[PDB]
Amino acid sequence: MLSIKDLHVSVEDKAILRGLSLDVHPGEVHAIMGPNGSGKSTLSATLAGREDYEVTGGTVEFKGKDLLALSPEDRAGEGIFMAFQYPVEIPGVSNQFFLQTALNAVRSYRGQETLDRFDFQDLMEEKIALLKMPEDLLTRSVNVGFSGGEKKRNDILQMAVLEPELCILDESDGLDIDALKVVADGVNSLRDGKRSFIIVTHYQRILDYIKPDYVHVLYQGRIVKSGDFTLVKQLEEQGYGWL
Amino acid sequence: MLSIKDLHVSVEDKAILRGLSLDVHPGEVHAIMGPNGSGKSTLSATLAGREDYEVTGGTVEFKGKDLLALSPEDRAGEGIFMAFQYPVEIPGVSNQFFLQTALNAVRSYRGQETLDRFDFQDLMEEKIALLKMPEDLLTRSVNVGFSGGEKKRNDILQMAVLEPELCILDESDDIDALKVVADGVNSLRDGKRSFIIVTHYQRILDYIKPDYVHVLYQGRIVKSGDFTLVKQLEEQGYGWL
Amino acid sequence: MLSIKDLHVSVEDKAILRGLSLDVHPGEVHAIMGPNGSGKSTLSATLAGREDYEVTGGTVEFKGKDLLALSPEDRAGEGIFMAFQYPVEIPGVSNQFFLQTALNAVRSYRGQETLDRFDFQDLMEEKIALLKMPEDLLTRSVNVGFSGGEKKRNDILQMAVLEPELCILDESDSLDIDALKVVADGVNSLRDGKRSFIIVTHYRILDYIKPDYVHVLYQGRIVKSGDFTLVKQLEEQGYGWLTE
Amino acid sequence: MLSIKDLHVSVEDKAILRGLSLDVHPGEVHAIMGPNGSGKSTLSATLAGREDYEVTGGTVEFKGKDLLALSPEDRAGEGIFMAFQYPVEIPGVSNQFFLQTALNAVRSYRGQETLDRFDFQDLMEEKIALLKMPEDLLTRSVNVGFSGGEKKRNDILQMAVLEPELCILDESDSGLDIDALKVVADGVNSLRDGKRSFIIVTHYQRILDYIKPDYVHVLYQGRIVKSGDFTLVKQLEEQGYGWL
Repeated sequence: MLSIKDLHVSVEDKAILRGLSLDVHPGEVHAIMGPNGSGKSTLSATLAGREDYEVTGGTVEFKGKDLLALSPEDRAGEGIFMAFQYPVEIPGVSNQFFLQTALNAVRSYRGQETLDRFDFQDLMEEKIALLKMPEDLLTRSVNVGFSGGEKKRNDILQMAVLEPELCILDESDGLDIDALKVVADGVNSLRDGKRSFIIVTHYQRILDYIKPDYVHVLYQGRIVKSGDFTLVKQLEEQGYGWL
Repeated sequence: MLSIKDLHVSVEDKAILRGLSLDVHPGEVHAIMGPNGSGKSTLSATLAGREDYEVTGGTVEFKGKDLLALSPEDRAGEGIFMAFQYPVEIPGVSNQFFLQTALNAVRSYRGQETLDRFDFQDLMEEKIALLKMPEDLLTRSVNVGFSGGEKKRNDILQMAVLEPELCILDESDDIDALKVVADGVNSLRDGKRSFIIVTHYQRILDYIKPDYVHVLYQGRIVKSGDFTLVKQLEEQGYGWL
Repeated sequence: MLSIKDLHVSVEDKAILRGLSLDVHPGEVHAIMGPNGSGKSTLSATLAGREDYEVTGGTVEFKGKDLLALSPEDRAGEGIFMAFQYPVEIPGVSNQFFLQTALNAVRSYRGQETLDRFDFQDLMEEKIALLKMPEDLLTRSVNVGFSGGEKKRNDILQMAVLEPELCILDESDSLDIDALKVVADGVNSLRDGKRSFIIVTHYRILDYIKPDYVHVLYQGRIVKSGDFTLVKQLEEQGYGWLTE
Repeated sequence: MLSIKDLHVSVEDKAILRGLSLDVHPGEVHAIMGPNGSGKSTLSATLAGREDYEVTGGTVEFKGKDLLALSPEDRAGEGIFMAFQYPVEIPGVSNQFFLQTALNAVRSYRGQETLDRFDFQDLMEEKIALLKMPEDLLTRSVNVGFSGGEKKRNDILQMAVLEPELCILDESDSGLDIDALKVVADGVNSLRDGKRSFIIVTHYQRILDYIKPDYVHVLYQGRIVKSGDFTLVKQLEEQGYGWL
């Protein structure tokens, strides 16, 4: 699915990623962790041309295509997904209306028939039901004490509704145990055999919440070590738990 | 069409607006100024809709109706509008699609007939022609040195298309930008539409020349008058205000 | 739910609806009004599918399907309903029999289990009880002075029993408080927040109903629209003459 | 079969029939003629009991019983028939469906065996054949040019199907097509066995020339003034009374 080789990226003329290599195939959950600023977020921000850093070298292929070629919106069409923010107070454009426009934008790109207001309503009912999500998630409002996990419920819902091939997840930002708990839960609820996930995180704890297929340790823009979901233990036993 | 009587607004239980009053009649341009933190921005957020603005007292009347009961989008429908930023980029869907949805949301509210993508496109192509802007303002991209002027360009366009009775423009954050804002407010000026511009400093008033100017200090309009007001204070040694 | 775009309708080879457009979503109650010329009535006869109106242009979609390509009975099946008059009287058979038939036709269409004489008998009791109506509505006969509200009661029991998603009522009836209030109660009694209504009325029935939207029919085309306050707005902006 | 003695009937309080007497026995066809607005039409509606009026005085016996004591429905079960309209668009209620159910309710009332959907279909085809009527008569639709006659074909078909003893046909409608008039003349001839009777009210026309009535009564001022046989019309049109 995804194959990154010798990736070199720069942000504000400064080297962040210095030759990263990483292969992701269908049905796998990869956990990437390590000391922040060492390349955990800019990596994820590169698989989606959202921000505009600069790839100095290396290659990134996605299903046999130069992913670095497409634009952020076109990578969405190809299957690469990353949670986004709903527009603010735009008359006529509710959260559900926009989610629906996003889903159809990708179906048409894919050459599929767009969903109407009703069959999309049916769809939203399913995922909200499958992910045991608050039925009024797209119009609800909550107290600051719930905001954490709330943004995340909205992120997973986008992931359920958008039928992504590979979803990038940046969980490095507050100690929210409830929020991390919704991330881990959504992913598990969304792990068939064809979808892949790249979860980036500094606070390595959600690992013991989803049981990744692979775990990679990132230091100064380079995967330094990687194994299964036991890697954490193998390290603390080999005398390298500090990593 | 707009009358604000003794408005008290708080943000996170902190008092910002302390009894502000202001009337706005058709065909007028009011400029609201004052020392940053005087709440002149919250005055605009309050008229517009919310994020955390608690109206603790007072009234706000628009076209006779009670504005505060209304949601932001519905205020748009009622005729009071503040430019919005476009949603994240999505493949094969241009911002024209949302401008179109917004226009139809307001049209439905105002009891008028919606427009299909062909009818809308014509109406939009008409405005863009009047405001003489880049025919492709909704899909193109400009260097960072052009960001700002470009945002104002889009906003002004939204005003033209949604045709609100009262426009709220908050310029508290670029000579090029001041220019399109100024020029735009002068092209949408029809004698029946009104404007409330919140500016942090006296310059774009040199491009618009308001009917009224209002100094807001400590959460209250403390001094009003015509465009000469700015000079007045400047002379009496109150240039900071 | 219901979307009508540029609808053109002819009757006696005479043009009546002329590019009428209107959307109705779940939970809404809409009112349609104007002179006896704008064919408020032919709009409702067209939605229900009365075999006598020619669609010449436009489109009608319900829950996403082309409603115009459906038979009257199948429309009720899709959830589109308008009260019907009971058949002529036949010995030994009660109107209850036909209502039971109408429900079973709609349930079959929904691929659901039809009810038997008894199960239906049960449900009808429940609806009569909850609507607080005469237990023998389907069989009793009444004095002419009552007939007016008697038909509205039957219309309402029909809606309750058939539970449509979009209710169409034609109140352009040839003015009598008794009946109107009965209608007003039924509507308010059938509002669940998900089923919608379209009320075509000649004249206060709006006052007791408080529709979420109002529309004026000017010779086959909808002019003004907006929430219930519209009727007062027009009355205050001088255009009182429109509605009535 | 039918004995009407000194019948007085008022509509909306304006005396129409004023002591009308008539006897009709098995296998006779009786044409009622006379100036419009007169008792002829109110005579047909009083027998069928449909929206019946106010019988001030007199008696009506059918097969030995007081017909005026029976509801419109029981009288249909007793054997008296007058064409009716099929219920309009009630889900799961087609014309054939309704007919079958009207027939069965009449069979039950009579204590006879009812008919299931297979046996009914056969009676149906059977009758449609007999009358040489279109086979999709109960479902087809037609242009206005054929509107008039299409209605009588439906009335003639109900008549053949319901097995009536006494058929009442009201043909006092003006502007009727010659096409329509023929389907009724033909229908009556086809169903003219030697055991059922017919009362045809048709002064508005000339279908008598087609069916040869056994009796011809001329109704005037609410009373049967003169009556004879199929030649009575030339007898009156020989002695300048044609205007009757």
